[PDB]
Amino acid sequence: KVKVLGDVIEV
Amino acid sequence: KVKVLGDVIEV
Amino acid sequence: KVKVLGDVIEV
Amino acid sequence: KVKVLGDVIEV
Amino acid sequence: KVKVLGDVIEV
Amino acid sequence: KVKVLGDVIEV
Repeated sequence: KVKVLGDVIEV
Repeated sequence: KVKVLGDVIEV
Repeated sequence: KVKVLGDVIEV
Repeated sequence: KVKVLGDVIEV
Repeated sequence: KVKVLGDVIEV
Repeated sequence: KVKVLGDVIEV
């Protein structure tokens, strides 16, 4: 299954 | 730790 | 259209 | 409620 | 490369 | 600014 994994970042 | 988990959807 | 929908989680 | 909304991009 | 870019929103 | 950066993965 395709999923999204990521991070909360400051830009 | 804070992370992001989600899905790819069609809208 | 393809979009991403997800959640902020604690791991 | 906090949620994540985003896009699939090419980089 | 495919990546995800998005926002933290209130719903 | 807070943003989300992530990856499309297979699980």
